[PDB]
Amino acid sequence: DTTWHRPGWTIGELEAAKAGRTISVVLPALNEEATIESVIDSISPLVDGLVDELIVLDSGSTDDTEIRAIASGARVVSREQALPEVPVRPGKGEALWRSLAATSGDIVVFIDSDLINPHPLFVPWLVGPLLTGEGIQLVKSFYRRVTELVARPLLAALRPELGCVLQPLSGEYAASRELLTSLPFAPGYGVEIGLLIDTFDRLGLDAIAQVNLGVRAHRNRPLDELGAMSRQVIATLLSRCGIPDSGVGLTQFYTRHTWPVSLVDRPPMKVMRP
Amino acid sequence: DTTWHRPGWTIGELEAAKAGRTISVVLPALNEEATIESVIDSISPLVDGLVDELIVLDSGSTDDTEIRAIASGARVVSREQALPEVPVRPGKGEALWRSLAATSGDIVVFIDSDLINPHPLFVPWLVGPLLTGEGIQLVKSFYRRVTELVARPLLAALRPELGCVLQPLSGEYAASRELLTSLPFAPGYGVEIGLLIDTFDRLGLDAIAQVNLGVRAHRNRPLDELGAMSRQVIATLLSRCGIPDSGVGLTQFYTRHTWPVSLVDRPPMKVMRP
Repeated sequence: DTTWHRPGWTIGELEAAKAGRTISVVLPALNEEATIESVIDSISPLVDGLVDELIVLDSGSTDDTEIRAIASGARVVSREQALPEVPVRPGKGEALWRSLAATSGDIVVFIDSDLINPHPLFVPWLVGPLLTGEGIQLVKSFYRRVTELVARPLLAALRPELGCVLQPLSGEYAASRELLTSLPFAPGYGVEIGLLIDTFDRLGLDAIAQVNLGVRAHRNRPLDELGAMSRQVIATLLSRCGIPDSGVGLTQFYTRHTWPVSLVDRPPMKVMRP
Repeated sequence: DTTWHRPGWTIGELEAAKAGRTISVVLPALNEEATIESVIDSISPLVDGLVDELIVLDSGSTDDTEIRAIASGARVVSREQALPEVPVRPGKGEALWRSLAATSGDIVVFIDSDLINPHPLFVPWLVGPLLTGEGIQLVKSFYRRVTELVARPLLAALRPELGCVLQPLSGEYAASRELLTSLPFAPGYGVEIGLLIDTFDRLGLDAIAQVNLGVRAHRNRPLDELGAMSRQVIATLLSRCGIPDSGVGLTQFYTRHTWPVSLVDRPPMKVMRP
């Protein structure tokens, strides 16, 4: 009813059904030189078609991410160019929030740049429910772990209504500009879970679609980073639920290292555009 | 000051230093036929010495756990025999709480039965601070993940004072009967984290020791179980922190399976013994 186990639209019908709405695609990138080209290449063909705009939001890459993205014919925007008047904070959430000022589609699609050979229908499938359905403002992807041990158990506990979301933390989703510019953006790795809970709290379970994007292998990143990522997911989720979070970073051990955690959301982007 | 990176006591000094206090060792077991013998064997020699009592608390094993434990010369107590008058609930916490009625040491040591070839000094090292120190009521072990992604990040957020505990969920620890019979016991996999937080909240960081038990490989159990375990750890921790937990179990997917979670602690064992 709100879940597509088998997305089936075609680029043509979807493109027809947009009916005046524009579509922007954002690829957040921080040092993704190895995967960025294939990701861009998989969406390139749609530009000027179903997709009106495609940017790579570079979040301070020091590898060859920008040059490879450019050579793949993508417009690359830095955090600075996106919003020159506000100094740059670290973290993914910052990059995603900033991209809202650097794009202008009525619909905004986010795809992670670390995807190993993404399927060329990711965008069409995500944009599906937004275009054909009605009252849908957010569509999350799922695929066939911070997600399984942290995000989902915590939702069960504090927002049981969302227990039905299979990939709360997924980097692939689409939404309307109206919604996105209305919501605050959580810092760092909190951005996804925060948009999820804010959208639910504000519009109900019915404005949220879920579409199947097939198989995908899990990026086996280091335990230290996962801990830090988990910590921010917790900070963001506790806050959305009205729980005071200590603000104390996760400490690893010898020796002793304390990873950063933030309690500061960016305000709704509407605010920034008087 | 409260942390022993290098436990150094000897069976002899420790045995002298008990000075009238008795020591019970509990091995919780649910289907651990493959490891139970080596675990028992590693502690056996101490019985009648430093250790006065050793039981295996069998939690409904359907494998050869009981017979192997018996053949290793251990007294095996079922959940029923431990407290015949109260029907049995599932879960580890239930087994640990029950063991308090089936033992009588002034000090109680818990060791997990799934340990692959434990070191014979585990008990002496855990009991160390209890015997020689003063004002120490609880000693946790650490070794050189639900722990790293769930328990520790959450403590950072809600009980930052405990961020210094390296293995909040460790199955190897010792404590006084006074403390244990005074504390409620969280259900299932919540028991460790709950004893930790209750002890801290009630006695302060100073009654809690931490001793290094060396290396240990991590039991690579299934993702589904870890999710469920994580959920209960969350339920128990939220409650200790005054947060209402929904009581809704973690659901896995097709198809849809909802794992059990409990919000019901066992009361302090003192209560049961009028």
